[PDB]
Amino acid sequence: KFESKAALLAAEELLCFTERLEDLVCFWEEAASAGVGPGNYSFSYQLEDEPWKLCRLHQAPTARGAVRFWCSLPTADTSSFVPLELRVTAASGAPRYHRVIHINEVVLLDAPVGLVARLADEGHVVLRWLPPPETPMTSHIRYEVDVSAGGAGSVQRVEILEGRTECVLSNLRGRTRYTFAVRARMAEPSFGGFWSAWSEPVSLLTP
Amino acid sequence: KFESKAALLAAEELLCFTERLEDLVCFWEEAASAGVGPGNYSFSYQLEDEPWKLCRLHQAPTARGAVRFWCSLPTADTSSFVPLELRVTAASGAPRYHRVIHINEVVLLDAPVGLVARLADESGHVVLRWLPPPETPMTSHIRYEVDVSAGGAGSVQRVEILEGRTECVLSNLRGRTRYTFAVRARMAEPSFGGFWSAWSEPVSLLTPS
Repeated sequence: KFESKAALLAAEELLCFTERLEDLVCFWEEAASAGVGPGNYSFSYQLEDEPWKLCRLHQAPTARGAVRFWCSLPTADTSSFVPLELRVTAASGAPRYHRVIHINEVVLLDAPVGLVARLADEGHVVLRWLPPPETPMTSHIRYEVDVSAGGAGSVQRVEILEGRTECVLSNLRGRTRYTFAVRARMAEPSFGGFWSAWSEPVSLLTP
Repeated sequence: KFESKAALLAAEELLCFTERLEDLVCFWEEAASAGVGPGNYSFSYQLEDEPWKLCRLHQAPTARGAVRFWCSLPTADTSSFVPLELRVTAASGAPRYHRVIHINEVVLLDAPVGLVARLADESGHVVLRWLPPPETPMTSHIRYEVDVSAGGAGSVQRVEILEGRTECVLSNLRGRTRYTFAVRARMAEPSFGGFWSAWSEPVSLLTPS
């Protein structure tokens, strides 16, 4: 599920992100070690003048061989944008991670969905998609469309601003294979974040 | 309704507000002056790399003699929290208002809806249920306030509901008395400045002996 987001967000440190501004997921990665599991680490955090609390850690494998420990904050401590102080120490108390987080600065939406490309110009292609499901202020979401084709293929990018979930592509090379994908993120109004992953592609052949 | 919220803010400068964090209305109020209409003012604004542009002013009567001029920015210039520089000038070119704001600094939500009140216990206990204002993003960040009033000195008590939860429990209500309930919403202040919505439509209930 979020195995892809963390993989992408892996851009070692303790990394956090919110999917729909009413949640927060933090995780870190390290070499797998015999006998070491989520019971060997304490993940604590605190809201403005509220006693530190611990988060139920989780461990999961990775496509790369290191392990990932994550914590999904209870929905009650992620319903406002108050700063979150996070502190990860070994079950023995040995310090490892310490930082602060503003849920509004680490956005990472799900990829767009319902991508479809109608070839409606005996040349021009029409692309239509949907915003990441269950995501507020869709008008703030900006998109990036990928246009690739395959001899030595090529790829090109198309900016979609102000929240439009559709576009038209022209100057596409005739009789060729084209694969399209869409990814989004907040325009950075007041939302810090990163690009979502590419949507599920959709290829078409031009006449 | 735009009048509803308008009053609330007037509670005299250039006042703007956003219902859903993707819109924006600004307005000011001044004394009625013969010969003075919306054509006597210029409402300019600039954002991003956008060249300055004007907004269609409108004029309408308030409930107190003074007149209200308002601009409703296009959806296109209201799809980001980036800074916006507003500026109201008289047609003569004489400055009236100047300010820089963020759409997220002036949230004035619609009022909650569906208030249903019903008794539970027998020693004077009623529970209040309602839902957040329609088409409103980030409901989890919405706080509430319940106004509980009885009509002979009368009474009024406020219940500050938690964060996002839309339930309520009122206890210790007087005997056979008519109680009226109303809820008002405010975006918690995660990072959204603002003001309280208007009282939702009231709900009344009669208390047993």
